[PDB]
Amino acid sequence: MLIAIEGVDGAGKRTLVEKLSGAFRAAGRSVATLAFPRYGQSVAADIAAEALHGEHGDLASSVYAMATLFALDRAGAVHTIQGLCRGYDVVILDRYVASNAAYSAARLHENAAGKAAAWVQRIEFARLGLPKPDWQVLLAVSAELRDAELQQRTGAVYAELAAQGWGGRWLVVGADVDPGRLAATLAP
Amino acid sequence: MLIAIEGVDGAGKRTLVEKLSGAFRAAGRSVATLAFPRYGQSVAADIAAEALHGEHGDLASSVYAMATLFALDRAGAVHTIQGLCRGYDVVILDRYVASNAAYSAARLHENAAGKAAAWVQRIEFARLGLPKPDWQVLLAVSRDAELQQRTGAVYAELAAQGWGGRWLVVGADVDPGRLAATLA
Ligand SMILES: Cc1cn(C2CCN(Cc3cc(Oc4cccc(Cl)c4)c4ccccc4n3)CC2)c(=O)[nH]c1=O
Ligand SMILES: Cc1cn(C2CCN(Cc3cc(Oc4cccc(Cl)c4)c4ccccc4n3)CC2)c(=O)[nH]c1=O
Ligand SMILES: [Cl-]
Ligand SMILES: [Cl-]
Repeated sequence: MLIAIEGVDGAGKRTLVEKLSGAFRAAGRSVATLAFPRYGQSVAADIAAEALHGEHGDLASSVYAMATLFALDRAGAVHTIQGLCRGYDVVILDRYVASNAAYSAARLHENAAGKAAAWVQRIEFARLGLPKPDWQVLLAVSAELRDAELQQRTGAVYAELAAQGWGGRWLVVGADVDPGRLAATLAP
Repeated sequence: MLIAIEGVDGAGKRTLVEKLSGAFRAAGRSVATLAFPRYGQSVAADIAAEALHGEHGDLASSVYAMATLFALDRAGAVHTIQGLCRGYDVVILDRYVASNAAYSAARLHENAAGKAAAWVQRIEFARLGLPKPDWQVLLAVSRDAELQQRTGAVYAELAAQGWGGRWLVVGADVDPGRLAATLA
């Protein structure tokens, strides 16, 4: 089973991943985790990070150019993801394809029903063949939570993506989620 | 030996590659050829081509975003290039790294000594590890018409600077047998 944990930076995804992993293991389920972007492991991810810090000329000014680098980062991990899914009962990804839909739409002042969100789904799931997650868990935070307005808009798109079932089933949870009850909901 | 053929669209690079290959083969040396971008074989190349036709949102509006895709296209061919260079006497590339310097600078309205050109050399040769060509042949002949003119001038500037290695500047009626003899 493939589970994606989603949310804006600072939401607390990492702690939720650890909480859910322990809950899964406590129930007898093996767990592996993988975090995107793979900074320090993917040239596409590293070029993106560097672009965000003002390097590589005007690269960061293109929303779709940045989204493509993150998509290419995941496309190189597809064999890794499949291997984990074959060896572990649950695979939890800290950020996945929906991250591209949320930030790309937010950067372009669009909503989950907009072009950018639909473009991400087409290119990552349809063309590049990335496995669709069985679950996408949105760790939701408020508007008050670098660029503060971008994170707020990204948060709103996230909720819309979840409400629309973008790419599969979603769960909307808060920070202090009940780990045993959540693992039971995800893996019955 | 690694040879790159450079020039603006319509210069006749494809024809020169074919003529030069036969000259090399006629001289008893094996030849393989590879054309960039690898449209239809690289996701980065296809996304770039599609971006140039108005798809993929704002991707084409970024000079460095386009250059990065062409660099990533070549970066995915780096082992392919190395394999061919180890198996054939001559490897001729239709377009290579210098294309990124020329079109990026020309789009930047900057000369070969500008930032983009130095950025292309840095990211493709140093960082991405693309092999430096033994020869870069500029087919010097002259759809945004003003963009192509600037790209041609930057091309000649790159050749004058020895950008990335030795260059040869040739015209339309170049003698392929004499050119193959000069290269090897
Ligand atoms: C996995 C993924 C992630 N993201 C975003 C990319 C932006 N970060 C935030 C971020 C991340 C940044 O760079 C970082 C942040 C932390 C560590 C490193 Cl090494 C680099 C930024 C740097 C400068 C300015 C703003 C920055 N903002 C959140 C996930 C996408 O847009 N699409 C994706 O597919
Ligand atoms: C290999 C390489 C190539 N180029 C350029 C990219 C642009 N083309 C010209 C071109 C190429 C285009 O797209 C094509 C053209 C022909 C075939 C395909 Cl599949 C796509 C264009 C489409 C619309 C409008 C203008 C277009 N211009 C010349 C090589 C670089 O800038 N850097 C590179 O590294
Ligand atoms: Cl977080
Ligand atoms: Cl040509």
